[PDB]
Amino acid sequence: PQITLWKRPLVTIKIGGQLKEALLDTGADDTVIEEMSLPGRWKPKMIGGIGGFMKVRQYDQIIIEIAGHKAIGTVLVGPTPVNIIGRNLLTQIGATLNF
Amino acid sequence: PQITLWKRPLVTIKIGGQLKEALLDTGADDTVIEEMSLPGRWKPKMIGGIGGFMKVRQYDQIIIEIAGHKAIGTVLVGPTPVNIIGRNLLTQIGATLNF
Ligand SMILES: CC(C)(C)NC(=O)[C@@H]1C[C@@H]2CCCC[C@@H]2CN1C[C@@H](O)[C@H](Cc1ccccc1)NC(=O)[C@H](CC(N)=O)NC(=O)c1ccc2ccccc2n1
Ligand SMILES: [Cl-]
Ligand SMILES: [Cl-]
Ligand SMILES: [Cl-]
Repeated sequence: PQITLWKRPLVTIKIGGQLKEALLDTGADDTVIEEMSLPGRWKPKMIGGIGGFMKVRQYDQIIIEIAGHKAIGTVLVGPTPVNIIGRNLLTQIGATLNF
Repeated sequence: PQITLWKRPLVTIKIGGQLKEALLDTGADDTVIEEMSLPGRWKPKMIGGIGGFMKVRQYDQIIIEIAGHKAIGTVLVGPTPVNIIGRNLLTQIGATLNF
């Protein structure tokens, strides 16, 4: 699709069998999803943005569908206010910015 | 132009007579620039992101050139470590996300 930006670019994702809403975010390096159960071991990560830092759980090699497009990659889990699809997965779905 | 997302989508902007680097940020509602003076009136605002909230100054009707494309809108000024061009100005330059 071609997504304009008059509204937030929210899409459906599927992760852990579950549908969620998430924001397609070119400003985010990483993908951050609200607290949920994911399989396997996790590693620590500290992320930062506009109001400071957040500790998250880093899970690697997670299967995730984004607006119908399949990705397999790193998902950070933590108390984020919005599920964010960052560039690590935007690149897997072939997304670009155009003007 | 078409901008891929392997790296942060940074572009040159001109604001307040100054050249700066800024991030094209589809996940940001607002445009937020590091501390600088701008003409005219302003009012305080609190904006949210990962980590909580940041206090900023809100300046309206500010012209900005973004990668060569003129736009006008609200610009927030505060202690951001990265200048961000959010949707309020991305729309004005005709930016879309494509996949
Ligand atoms: C997600 C993470 C990997 C931590 N990356 C970032 O957060 C980087 C950090 C960079 C350095 C600091 C300055 C911002 C830039 C860009 N951000 C990405 C950037 O796209 C970021 C992602 C985001 C969206 C929604 C909620 C939280 C976080 N957006 C923002 O910080 C913008 C700022 C604004 N008010 O316009 N936030 C929002 O547009 C926004 C929208 C809805 C919300 C609901 C509840 C609480 C907060 C909400 N914030
Ligand atoms: Cl990844
Ligand atoms: Cl505006
Ligand atoms: Cl349009």
